[PDB]
Amino acid sequence: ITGTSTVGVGRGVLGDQKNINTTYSTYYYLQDNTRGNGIFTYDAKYRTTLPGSLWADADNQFFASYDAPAVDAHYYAGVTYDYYKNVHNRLSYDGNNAAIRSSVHYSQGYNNAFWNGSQMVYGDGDGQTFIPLSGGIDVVAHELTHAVTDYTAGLIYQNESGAINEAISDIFGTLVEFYANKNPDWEIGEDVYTPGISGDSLRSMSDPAKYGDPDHYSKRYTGTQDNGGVHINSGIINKAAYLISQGGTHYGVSVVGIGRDKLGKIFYRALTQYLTPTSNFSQLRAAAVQSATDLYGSTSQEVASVKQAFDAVGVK
Ligand SMILES: [Ca+2]
Ligand SMILES: [Ca+2]
Ligand SMILES: [Ca+2]
Ligand SMILES: [Ca+2]
Repeated sequence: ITGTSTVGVGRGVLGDQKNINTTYSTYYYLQDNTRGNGIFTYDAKYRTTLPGSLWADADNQFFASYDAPAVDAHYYAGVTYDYYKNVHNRLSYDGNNAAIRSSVHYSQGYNNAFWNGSQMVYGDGDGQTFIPLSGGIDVVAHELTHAVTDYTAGLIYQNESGAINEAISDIFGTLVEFYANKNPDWEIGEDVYTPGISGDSLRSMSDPAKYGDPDHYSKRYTGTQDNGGVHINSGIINKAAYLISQGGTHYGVSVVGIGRDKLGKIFYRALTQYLTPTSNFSQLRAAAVQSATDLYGSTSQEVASVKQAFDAVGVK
């Protein structure tokens, strides 16, 4: 909407106070004009019609329980925008400052969040498996990264290309979590998953097998569930990315770690310059090797570490 840029204040899903960019015109709206062509957050009102209504508030104060998922979806979209712009010189998900739209309160007790090809959508969770999913910065950044993938590599959401798609979202979700630097880790969803169980998460990149996901190509799922295992076989790529960044010895294969920033550069270049809609794991390995070669040189430690990591997870 047309109005003047304002700064509201509120509380997120985890009870933390933060400032949020709003727009004033009769009401204060969750419309941040400071980033690109805007970040807009909508109320789906427990229904599944999207996007719902642009979030309107009478006083620019967002401390009600009902406001919390909207506060975090809006704020963490801004953090994700900043990561892509500041770290990768990418202006929004399309590279041309497309408006970023998110809807919260989607459906009733909905235990998921997703990018739908046009916008981000967050369930509130059922209070047992999840609390409102926008409370996790890694979740928000994971889902917005699907939009980046849509506009670049276009990895088909099935089988190995789909597992790469998922892993790319887990990788950048985690790198955004480190960028914001609040309790960062290599786990996925830990801030909003199972409020009654401490210390767990939905997936682990450092040890995917902790939650039953494969950490080696020889353990890949080949069935048809989960679009051919896109959230299962992502563990193989998540483990390779973790090893590239942090190093370690995995199934007897040693990997020299090169750090998160270089991991992000290598995988962002692979995603935007080399991967295609049908890329498989072997082609991802070649894309990452070429990306590291472009950035650091063929004789670099970075190239050698990429090769070691894919070796360690059984991807040739
Ligand atoms: Ca208010
Ligand atoms: Ca964390
Ligand atoms: Ca995390
Ligand atoms: Ca938990």
